[PDB]
Amino acid sequence: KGFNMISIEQEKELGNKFAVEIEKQQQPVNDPEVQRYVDKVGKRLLSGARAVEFDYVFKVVKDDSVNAFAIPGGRVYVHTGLLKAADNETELAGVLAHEINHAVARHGTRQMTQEYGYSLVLSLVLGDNMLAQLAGQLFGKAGMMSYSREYENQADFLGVETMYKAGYNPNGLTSFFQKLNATHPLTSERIQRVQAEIAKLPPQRYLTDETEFKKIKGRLKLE
Ligand SMILES: [Zn+2]
Repeated sequence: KGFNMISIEQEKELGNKFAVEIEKQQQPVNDPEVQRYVDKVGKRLLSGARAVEFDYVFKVVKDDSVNAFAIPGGRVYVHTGLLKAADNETELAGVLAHEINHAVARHGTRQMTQEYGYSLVLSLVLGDNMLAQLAGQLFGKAGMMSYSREYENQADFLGVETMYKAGYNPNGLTSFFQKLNATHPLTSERIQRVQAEIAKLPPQRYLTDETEFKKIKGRLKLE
């Protein structure tokens, strides 16, 4: 169960390599305004996180599927489809806060190390074509990085805290899920755990300025 973990510095390098490989199959958004907006919400959430140990980069990708995913080394990809599906900035932030916390807790590199072993992960770091196999399998359009129940719970727990500290209503993620119904599996357990975490916080009115969100969403539906 225990394993040798690569260093923060080594993971920065792993992320660099994954990023360039993953991006070969993506169509980027090259819209400074959309870029600026996602950067802002991401930066705001990071101010609420427990540890910011990477220079986080938020990349918006042209893809109608509803997804966001962190890769090793603090790089978070956000699909245009997610931005278009979100009803408000709070929903968007809820999804982003969960993914940021997978990065904060180093879940990607932990899961890869438990699955493949330290030697393989270290070899990715050093670049010993294996890196290309893994990019596709973990992070491509049919690719499932899949996190243990424990890591999902951690990302949920931290995401509620992150949202709260950043001044967003922590119900954002579950609200997004409800709207969607009207691989990060939203199980009975996760709903119960998230509701309990939210229940422990002081009741308060969450203030939002949806100006920028509505502008950006508007621009994306034009594409
Ligand atoms: Zn997750």
